[PDB]
Amino acid sequence: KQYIISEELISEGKWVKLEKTTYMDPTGKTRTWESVKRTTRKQTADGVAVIPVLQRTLHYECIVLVKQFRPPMGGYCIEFPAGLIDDGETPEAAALRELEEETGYKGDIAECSPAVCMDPGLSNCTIHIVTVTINGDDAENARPKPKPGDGEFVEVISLPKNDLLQRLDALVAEEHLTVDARVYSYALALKHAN
Amino acid sequence: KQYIISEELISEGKWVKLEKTTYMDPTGKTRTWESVKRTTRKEQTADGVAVIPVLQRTLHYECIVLVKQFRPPMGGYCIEFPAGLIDDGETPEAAALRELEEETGYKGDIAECSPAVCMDPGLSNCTIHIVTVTINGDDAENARPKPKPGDGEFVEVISLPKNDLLQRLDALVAEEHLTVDARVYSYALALKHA
Ligand SMILES: Cc1nn(Cc2c(C)noc2C)c(=O)s1
Ligand SMILES: [Cl-]
Ligand SMILES: [Mg+2]
Ligand SMILES: [Mg+2]
Ligand SMILES: [Mg+2]
Ligand SMILES: [Mg+2]
Repeated sequence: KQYIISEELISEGKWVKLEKTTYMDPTGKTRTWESVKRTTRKQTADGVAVIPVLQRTLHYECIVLVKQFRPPMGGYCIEFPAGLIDDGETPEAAALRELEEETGYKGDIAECSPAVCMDPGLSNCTIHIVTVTINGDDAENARPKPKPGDGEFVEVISLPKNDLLQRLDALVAEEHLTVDARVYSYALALKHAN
Repeated sequence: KQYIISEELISEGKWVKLEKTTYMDPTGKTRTWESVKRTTRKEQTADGVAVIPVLQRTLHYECIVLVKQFRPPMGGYCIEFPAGLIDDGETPEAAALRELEEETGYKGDIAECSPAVCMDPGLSNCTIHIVTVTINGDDAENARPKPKPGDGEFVEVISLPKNDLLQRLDALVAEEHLTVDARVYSYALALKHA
């Protein structure tokens, strides 16, 4: 019933644009929206984010997260490894690459989501959430070498999956980090399950 | 180590602005970033709220109440937790309970409320509180609930069993063109992974 009639460029940068979208609401009334897009995307989606399950025997499973200064937030955020999918890359390979670049972890794909929206009231940005396990007992993951590209500065933080929500609350409580929404959402459902 | 140096306005819309952010990188080098921000955020601890509404109902499996709406930035229908912006002076819990009633008709009870969490921190400063709310579906208030959508709001309620949420979401994505929100998908993945 609803649909786009037109888009108007308001402002373009090297990475992000701001558009004015005209849409038909369901009553047959024309309406406007200020919408944000990435300039970079071709791709099944803009990005991937990796849920990395570190499995070591005789240890808790951990979820592997990254801390990065995020200039939009003006502070440090805890997030799932993530980055944009390069032209002609597959969502899975982007996942394994970014996981390796940001953590040093060599991992295995378990499952891959369809494209999911990041903030659909504001942007069109989408990602593939890619669940990956990490055999933490394999010698290649024994002393993992994070290979950040230019401009990235990433600290790795592994947290036990069985207490993930409580561990994140402590980090917010004490470190004044911002936790990412998808991460928090995952941590919550761990608690809410069953 | 890192911190903001200056933020220069690039373009201001009615509800969204683009900014050129200058920050210090952790090598002591000045770098810049293009940032998206809302123009609405006042004293609100976050821009918005999203509600994780657990519909509880005697001799029913617990459901997660979701909404389906046209999202202009996306040019399509999206499945999301109930959500809205926090009004000036409104508490996040108060906004969650009001947005949930407006969008679904259900009258909830607060369970918990997150710190402010970042929506898409490589692109924006946007934050939310993720507020968990239980709905007593046995209560007669919650019997045949009527959405009260505001001006230009057109919302469909989709209640899906917690114990089968991801497969039920995958099923809906299978049968039509629509995107699942990443926080909903993340929570559905954690329910499978626990
Ligand atoms: C009132 C508000 N409405 N919105 C949503 C919106 C956006 C984004 N562009 O057009 C509209 C309308 C806010 O962000 S404050
Ligand atoms: Cl797993
Ligand atoms: Mg990244
Ligand atoms: Mg990277
Ligand atoms: Mg809403
Ligand atoms: Mg609303």
